[PDB]
Amino acid sequence: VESLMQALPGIGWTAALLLMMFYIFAVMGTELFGEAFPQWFGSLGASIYSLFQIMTLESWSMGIARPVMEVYPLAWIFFVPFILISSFMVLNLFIAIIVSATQEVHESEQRAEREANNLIAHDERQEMLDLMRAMHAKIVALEQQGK
Amino acid sequence: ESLMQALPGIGWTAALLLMMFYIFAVMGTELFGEAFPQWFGSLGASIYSLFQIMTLESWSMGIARPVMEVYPLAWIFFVPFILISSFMVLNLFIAIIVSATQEVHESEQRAEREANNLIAHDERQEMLDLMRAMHAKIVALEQQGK
Amino acid sequence: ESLMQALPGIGWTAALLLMMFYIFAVMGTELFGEAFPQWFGSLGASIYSLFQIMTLESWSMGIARPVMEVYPLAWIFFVPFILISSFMVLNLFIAIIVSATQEVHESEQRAEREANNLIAHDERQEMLDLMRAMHAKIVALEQQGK
Amino acid sequence: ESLMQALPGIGWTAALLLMMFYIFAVMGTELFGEAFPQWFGSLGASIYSLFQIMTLESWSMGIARPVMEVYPLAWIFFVPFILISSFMVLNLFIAIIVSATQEVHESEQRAEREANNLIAHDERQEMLDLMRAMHAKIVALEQQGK
Ligand code: NA
Ligand code: NA
Repeated sequence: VESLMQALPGIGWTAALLLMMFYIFAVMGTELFGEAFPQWFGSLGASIYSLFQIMTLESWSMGIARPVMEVYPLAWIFFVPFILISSFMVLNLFIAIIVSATQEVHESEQRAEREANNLIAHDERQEMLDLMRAMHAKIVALEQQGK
Repeated sequence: ESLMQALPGIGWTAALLLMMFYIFAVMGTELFGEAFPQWFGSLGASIYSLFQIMTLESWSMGIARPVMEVYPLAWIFFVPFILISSFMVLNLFIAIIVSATQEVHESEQRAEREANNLIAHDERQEMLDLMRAMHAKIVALEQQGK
Repeated sequence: ESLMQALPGIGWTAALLLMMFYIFAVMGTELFGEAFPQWFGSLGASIYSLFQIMTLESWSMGIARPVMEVYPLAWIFFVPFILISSFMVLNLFIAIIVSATQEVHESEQRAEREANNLIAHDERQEMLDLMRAMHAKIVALEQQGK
Repeated sequence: ESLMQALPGIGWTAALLLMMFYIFAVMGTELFGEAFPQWFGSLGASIYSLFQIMTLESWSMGIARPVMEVYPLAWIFFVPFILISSFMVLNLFIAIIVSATQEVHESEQRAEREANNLIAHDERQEMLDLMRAMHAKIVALEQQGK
């Protein structure tokens, strides 16, 4: 039902641009490293997969990053921004759903507080107006004693 | 001027959708074109076999299955492609659905807020007339008193 | 801060627009460069012939039509390119149109809600003064009575 | 959770920004690398000379000028790159500026609407008390009369 259904196009934009990050960092990983590391970055497919392993922490004790870091000492300029942008995108997938849910609640409490105020007003006026008519009657009955 | 508001988002989905065919074709050419020159041998052939997969013209002469049966792990590419590229086309229709119903909700938002302002304006006007009529009869009550 | 609100969306359209020239140039080079080295032979030449197509400098010397005649099915590329890349440039102007009129609607939204709050505050103040004046005359009625 | 709203848009700008370096590097390698292997000869070298151009470390040892000065028409690439990639970084700061001031406007939106509801509640309550006191003195004015 359309409160999460609204937020889906933004979810896709993040998901789409996330896959774009693997593609360009794989094309770029193949250039920079594949020469010296054919096993990991020698092909475009191998690059996609070693990047995917880096993100899923399956290179945490066998650590694909660290051997390449030791050979090229400046290669964090690629392994750091990749890990940052591709983690920040996956975060924006969960954030977008968190926002979508709490955005809906805020918008429902927005009415139930504005209808309460309209109700209290409609009833406070109705109380006053009845109190009026009753007084207008007793005034007429005061002006009949006078005739 | 309620649908025209939603068009830039439509384009972002449409643009990123074509980006998916491009990268999955470049990637399809690498992974498979060696063993399947007919289907993935060129970048153009890859773009077209991917397009055939999406339009279900590979459902009995299914391009996916033979490649699946040579490389057993190739669903890691045919599955995410079919998912992302279907989810984008879905977001094209969703964006128009939202744009339409978003407008209706925003029109019912006034017609309910003007009704409330009207009922208030009229409930006060009813009270205020009933006041003046009372104030007159009170003055007429203080004139017998003189 | 009303057109400043809309700039990130402007960039997304502008960014994805340049992405369209890139992928259609990489595709244009594949499909055609073999038979048309002058126009699509390099990635740069492809970018530029696509740019000429959009700016109507191939109206009478018409880069599209010779390639259309050689490959009869090549509209499947020249049509979607011209569509998406025109629709993106349209979304650049639409986004500014929306940004401007969105601001006006949001300013008229207050000046109508303050008018209503004003009329209420003054209609109550009129009633309430009319009350006190009556309450006084009634007390003066009840002093005749003592 | 007010800056937390705005992060997905921040990423879209950041993501599309890196997309600009990628395509302009692939394109820079084509156009120039033949004549400038040191700067644009590889995809990595292109990405880095573009990054140097943006960070103004090419401002007395300016990579752009020599290439401008071999290919006279090469501003058609160095200008749009510098524009789009500066406009994206601007949209990173704009998005945070909007996110902050958007929150303040939405908090002042209540504190002004609760003040109005309060003043109404209290202006009615003042009127209503002044009513009851006046209904009482009228009853006492009709007991005089019995
Ligand atoms: Na590419
Ligand atoms: Na390339």
